[PDB]
Amino acid sequence: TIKVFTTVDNINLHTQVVDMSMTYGQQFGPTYLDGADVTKIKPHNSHEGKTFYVLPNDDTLRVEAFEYYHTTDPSFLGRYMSALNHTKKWKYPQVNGLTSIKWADNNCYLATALLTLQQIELKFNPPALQDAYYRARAGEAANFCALILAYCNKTVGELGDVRETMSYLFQHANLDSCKRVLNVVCKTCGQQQTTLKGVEAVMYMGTLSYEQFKKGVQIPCTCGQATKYLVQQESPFVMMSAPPAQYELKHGTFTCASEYTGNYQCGHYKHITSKETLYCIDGALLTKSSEYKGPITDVFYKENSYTTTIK
Ligand SMILES: Cc1ccc(OC[C@@H]2CCCN2C)cc1C(=O)N[C@H](C)c1cc(-c2cnn(C)c2)nc2ccccc12
Ligand SMILES: [Cl-]
Ligand SMILES: [Cl-]
Ligand SMILES: [Cl-]
Ligand SMILES: [Cl-]
Ligand SMILES: [Cl-]
Ligand SMILES: [Zn+2]
Ligand SMILES: [Zn+2]
Ligand SMILES: [Zn+2]
Ligand SMILES: [Zn+2]
Ligand SMILES: [Zn+2]
Repeated sequence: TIKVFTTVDNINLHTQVVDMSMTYGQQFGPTYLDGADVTKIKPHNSHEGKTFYVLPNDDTLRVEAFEYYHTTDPSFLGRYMSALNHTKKWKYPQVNGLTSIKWADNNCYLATALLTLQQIELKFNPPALQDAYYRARAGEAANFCALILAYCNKTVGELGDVRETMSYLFQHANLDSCKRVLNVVCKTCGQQQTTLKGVEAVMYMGTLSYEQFKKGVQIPCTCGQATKYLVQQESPFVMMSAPPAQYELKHGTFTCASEYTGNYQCGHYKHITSKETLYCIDGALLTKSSEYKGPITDVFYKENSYTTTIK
């Protein structure tokens, strides 16, 4: 008979006494140790005092599980623990003062998202996400990467899109303050104004240039081709996306960007960031140049309060 600690958040620890003849799953339900499914294993003696994650099976654990993760999905813990088993074996080197990921298990898109998050202002709503976000900025990003996979319903090895991953993550962040007022002008229908809030205020799909979005873009009207342009923008950042195309990035005009080379889904991501010069982060590899032209699909810009001067 050894004594262990059960938890769902690694904050509120619940003390439990176990028998070494019954498997952990027989006594606690699905039980994990550092991501490893210990349901069908029996209590060994090094397990004394260690803390185990358990699937919630009473109301106290169910409430604590939501407080930390903001989900009642019973599959979340297993998908989280399954991803953590891999991500804690990845390497997280510091590259140009940023935490990256050494290439493994098709994690190129995760590294790009991880690098981008360290350069934009964002507060996550689930304490689980915010706490691991902090530890990731400090170099320990294994837990943060596993959570990203779980929250995106993706598995280790699956092929991932950075824009899609950021969008999922943005929906779990406090972007209530973010506002985007747009104006569409049609030669016949007229002129109409719509205001966006939250995730749609900080993302646009169609062009990489924030300036071009300010000047206006050609979009079809409900009558059949108008023009939409940005009127007001109140967000700490914006994300501009377009299907991969050749694009020139100039030092000091953007924060960071996603480079995508190769076939749809089968390709590989690289990360470009603007510092004193242009830097390219490819997992553990770093290169720098003063100019850059290449296939870009996301560009991130800084923002605070913008109001247009078009009459
Ligand atoms: C790497 C990757 C993983 C997954 C993925 O999809 C997953 C699907 C998609 C829908 C929901 N999910 C389950 C996509 C890509 C991808 O290769 N992503 C790269 C940037 C990519 C994006 C787009 C695109 C996005 N929106 N639109 C209008 C066009 N077109 C591309 C054309 C050629 C080459 C790359 C393109
Ligand atoms: Cl409940
Ligand atoms: Cl209940
Ligand atoms: Cl959620
Ligand atoms: Cl890769
Ligand atoms: Cl979701
Ligand atoms: Zn309840
Ligand atoms: Zn792995
Ligand atoms: Zn969710
Ligand atoms: Zn019209
Ligand atoms: Zn890849």
